[PDB]
Amino acid sequence: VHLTPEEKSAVTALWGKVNVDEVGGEALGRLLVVYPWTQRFFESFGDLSTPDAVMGNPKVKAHGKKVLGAFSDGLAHLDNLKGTFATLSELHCDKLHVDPENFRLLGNVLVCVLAHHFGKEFTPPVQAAYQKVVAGVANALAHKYH
Amino acid sequence: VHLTPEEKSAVTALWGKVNVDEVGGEALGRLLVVYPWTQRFFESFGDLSTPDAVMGNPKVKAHGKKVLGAFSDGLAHLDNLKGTFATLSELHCDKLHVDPENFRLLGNVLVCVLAHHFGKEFTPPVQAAYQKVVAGVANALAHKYH
Amino acid sequence: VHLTPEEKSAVTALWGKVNVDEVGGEALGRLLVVYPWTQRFFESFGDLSTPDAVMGNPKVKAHGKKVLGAFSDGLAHLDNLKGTFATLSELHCDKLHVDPENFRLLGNVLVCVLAHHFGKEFTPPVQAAYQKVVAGVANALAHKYH
Amino acid sequence: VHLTPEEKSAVTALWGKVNVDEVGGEALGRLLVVYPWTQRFFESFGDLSTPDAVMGNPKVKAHGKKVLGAFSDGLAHLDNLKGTFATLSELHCDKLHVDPENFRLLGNVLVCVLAHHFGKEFTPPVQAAYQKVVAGVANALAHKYH
Ligand code: HEM
Ligand code: HEM
Ligand code: HEM
Ligand code: HEM
Repeated sequence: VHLTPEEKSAVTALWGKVNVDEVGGEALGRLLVVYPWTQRFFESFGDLSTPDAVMGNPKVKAHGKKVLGAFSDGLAHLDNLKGTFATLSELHCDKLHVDPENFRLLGNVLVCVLAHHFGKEFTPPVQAAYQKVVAGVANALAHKYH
Repeated sequence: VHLTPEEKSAVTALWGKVNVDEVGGEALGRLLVVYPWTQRFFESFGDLSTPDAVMGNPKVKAHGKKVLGAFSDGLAHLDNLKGTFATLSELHCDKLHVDPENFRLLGNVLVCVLAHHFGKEFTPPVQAAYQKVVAGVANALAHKYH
Repeated sequence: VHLTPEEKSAVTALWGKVNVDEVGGEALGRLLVVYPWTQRFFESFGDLSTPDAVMGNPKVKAHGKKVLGAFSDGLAHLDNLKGTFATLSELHCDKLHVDPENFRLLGNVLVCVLAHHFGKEFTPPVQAAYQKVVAGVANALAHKYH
Repeated sequence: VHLTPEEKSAVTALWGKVNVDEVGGEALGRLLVVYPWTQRFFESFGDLSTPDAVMGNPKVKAHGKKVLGAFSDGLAHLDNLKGTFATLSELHCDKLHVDPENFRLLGNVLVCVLAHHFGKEFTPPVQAAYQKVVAGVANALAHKYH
């Protein structure tokens, strides 16, 4: 990732309004609903049979806050994502076997959640800057596969 | 596309509140801003060199309006997308040579614009439904390549 | 898939020189080795910790044969793949949750295997004909998702 | 990109046995033939209308050697593809506007040509290693986009 001071400032500014506790659960639950093959990594979380089953699932919600916490930390360390995600990359690639494409899907779901939450404040250059970050994060997490 | 009537209905209902015109200009503009290589197809439209340049371009607005109108048409003819887009596919594949991936990015930008616009009424199952449609359209447009 | 009769014939003739035994197993094994996340689907098959383990795995070799088997049968119905594969589609989408992307990676390995196997006979237009087919098979298998 | 001691040596050895004239013209022609939309970047080259047109075209064979030429450096600097490819990245992203997906397609064609060009020395581990290289090169050329 290479953001201009203006992109970075825009990015960190909007992120500060984010209720991660909330956005985390919405992003992960929407991933499971929209791209249903992703449910396979979470088959032990219980009932993932209906959109309601997914969205209010306590394990889904709890996990999404975790994922989002890691994301916030990538945002503060844009200069060393590879470093920052070093151990998470070994976990996902080596142990979990998460397809790199799935990281791209969650990135896109997150963008859509931000749009949904911020409406108007989520401008084209803000979306463009967010796309660069999510691609950057996806890249750092699939690191162990490169 | 496989839409449950519950899905067909939720889709239909919401498209009914869309401002095609506007959403069209928004979605097209955001594509060019977010996925800058797509500007190559619209070099003849004027200045696209700044996000402000892009969003301001009346050729971009007009065109996105044309794009969405075709979209509205695929929505009404969900069981005949290949036939409905017959003519558009030849144009895009044979003359313009639009990469199939680009149809997919536009579908993505369009889902984000509807989120951005509908906020709260843009629920997971609606998102899931729109996601199926957008994929169906992209597939129908790239058909000449298949 | 729209193949010219010249394309259909080139497809048919090369296929007729293929040992599905040897190819199915080689392709399935190369998949697991080159795109390691795919192994997640085959944990019940035994050890896949090494390439050698992968390529040597009899359930792999044997699963491969079955996969090419099915393939060979869409070939006879390039006319209707969605219908040929309709039932394997429910299985993979509904029961197995195989990412659409995985189908495309297998299509890629299959193509590389043919190239590797029929060097100079695998000409540009023959390649072009096989890409349309593997892409057609992948879309047919991912259809329940659409 | 990270290669095993072994993977590295196996990569470098096979490369010094490569006829870049041949591989370069074949990789580039195959790309144009297999994914026809790519023909839009080479409008300047003349007749690309047919596989024979394409494969016959010396502007094609000539650029293919240039492309592969650059690919060769990359290889001597696997530790810094990002740095090695920095200025080509600026040309491709800022000037030519080549979609990042196109770099991936060329990468794939390229691995197909190597398989075709070495049959049997192109083992599963060799493939895996070239796949990691090709992927790293594609990412290093799309670098100016993120
Ligand atoms: C933005 C990208 C992502 C980030 C930052 C992220 C972050 C995390 C974190 C912080 C953990 C917990 C590690 C621990 O156990 O402390 C985790 C675990 C996990 N993640 Fe990821 N994740 C991402 C994307 C994904 C995707 C796309 C999937 C699959 C579709 C996935 C599947 C999992 C699973 C299955 C676990 C382990 C769950 C468990 O321990 O029961 N993650 N992730
Ligand atoms: C996926 C949904 C899309 C729809 C429904 C759509 C629809 C249309 C329509 C209705 C036209 C006007 C036809 C005419 O010339 O009479 C058109 C033209 C065009 N479209 Fe598409 N389009 C889509 C995607 C794309 C994408 C993703 C791109 C490129 C990045 C693209 C590039 C163009 C160009 C360059 C033109 C012609 C402009 C000119 O007049 O020079 N389209 N499209
Ligand atoms: C695109 C070409 C493919 C074809 C034609 C195909 C076809 C088949 C067939 C014929 C079976 C046996 C079904 C039965 O027992 O009735 C099967 C099972 C299976 N396939 Fe697919 N397949 C393809 C790709 C894939 C991919 C890419 C993956 C995963 C990476 C995959 C994962 C599986 C699994 C996990 C099973 C069940 C194996 C078991 O019994 O443990 N397949 N497939
Ligand atoms: C392996 C990935 C690639 C490498 C290493 C590469 C390398 C190069 C090099 C070395 C040049 C010549 C620069 C100069 O002397 O000015 C060039 C130019 C060019 N490349 Fe790339 N390239 C790659 C992929 C692609 C792809 C996939 C496309 C499009 C589909 C593309 C389109 C072009 C075009 C249009 C030019 C300008 C040729 C002209 O003078 O008309 N390249 N590339």
